[PDB]
Amino acid sequence: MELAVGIDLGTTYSCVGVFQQGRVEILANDQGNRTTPSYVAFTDTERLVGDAAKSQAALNPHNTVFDAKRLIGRKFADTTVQSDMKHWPFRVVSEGGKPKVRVCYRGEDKTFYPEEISSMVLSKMKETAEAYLGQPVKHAVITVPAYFNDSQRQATKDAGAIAGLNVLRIINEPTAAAIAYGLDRRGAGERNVLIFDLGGGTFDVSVLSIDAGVFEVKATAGDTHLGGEDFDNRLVNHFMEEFRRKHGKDLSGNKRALRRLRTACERAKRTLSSSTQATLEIDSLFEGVDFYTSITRARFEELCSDLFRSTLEPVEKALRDAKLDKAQIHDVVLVGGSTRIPKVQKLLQDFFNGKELNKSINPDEAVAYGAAVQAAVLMGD
Ligand SMILES: Nc1ncnc2c1ncn2[C@@H]1O[C@H](COP(=O)(O)OP(=O)(O)O)[C@@H](O)[C@H]1O
Ligand SMILES: [Mg+2]
Repeated sequence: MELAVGIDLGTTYSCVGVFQQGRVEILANDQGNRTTPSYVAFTDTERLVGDAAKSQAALNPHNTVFDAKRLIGRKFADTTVQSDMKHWPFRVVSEGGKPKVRVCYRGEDKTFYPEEISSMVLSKMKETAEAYLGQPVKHAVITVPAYFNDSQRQATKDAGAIAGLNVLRIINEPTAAAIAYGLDRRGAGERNVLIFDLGGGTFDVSVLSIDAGVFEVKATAGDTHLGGEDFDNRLVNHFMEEFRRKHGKDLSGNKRALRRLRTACERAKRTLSSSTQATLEIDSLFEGVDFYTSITRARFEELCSDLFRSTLEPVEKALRDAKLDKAQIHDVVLVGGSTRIPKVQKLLQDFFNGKELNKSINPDEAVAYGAAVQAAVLMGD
């Protein structure tokens, strides 16, 4: 009766599914969400993980950790680590050439390796599954980006082990998304698959060839610093200029106000994926002044148009590297929460001369969904 789970340990949002009784169930968390921010907050009395960690970042910025995936399996001296450090409000230090994050927890100075932070997220996902299933969960498939190296892969497996999971297999995110749609189980014949994965922090284009169930990654392109959080930042800039005009103050040096604004921006952005208009409502944003306004989809689309358009160059480069024409791609699959933006879908579809996109599985859940299938395969006979 033991079920294994599939876990997407994502840069910004993680997700857990289980293959049970015909179907794959993606599990809702402590606040009812099907994805969970990869955030851990250390307070005076609690260690919070996920949504409650993210929501109290405004008030406790130095002890609220995120982006651990960006440190995992790297050295402190790496140029990408030193660059990313300038943008984080939590301290990163060096221990034996390895990054650790430094925080205050229960009034005490503590340091943790990136795999320890990631194990806390994986422990939450494990317990989330246990609450739903009403039984122990001891086995998992965990996904990683196609470009992860061996030491990044081992360090992710260790995060799993530290969380009490026996890791059945570390599989690539784009391969998991293809498995989610059964693309490796369409009989004989090679197929070429393009995975367009636009997440919260990273953009990944992968060209896969599938034959007799064997996956080969033909090409990858993208940008590790393009994702939903950049669309949030465009909205943040728009609304701080609107706050200036409406209320006569610049809030660009008040970190707390900018963080509260960022939260309200991300919500508004999500609403614009299914409505043409969204309100933005924040009590006491700055010096006790409330900020209540709205924005159209069309205006959000203008604000990010260069960013959206830029996602097509990597698609083209990847196809070039794979030595394929776009008409030779059998399947295009939407992955990542940012591919729920209607304009992003229109841009990709027009690029593929009107080809229908695989998007029936919620793009932010597709990786966990394929991992769940794969975990079931590996538990089987
Ligand atoms: N309905 C939506 N419309 C637009 N963006 C969304 C929507 N839902 C989630 N997102 C965004 O998707 C990103 C999270 O992507 P996801 O794939 O879940 O995580 P990750 O990229 O860490 O794997 C965030 O920027 C989030 O705001
Ligand atoms: Mg992802």
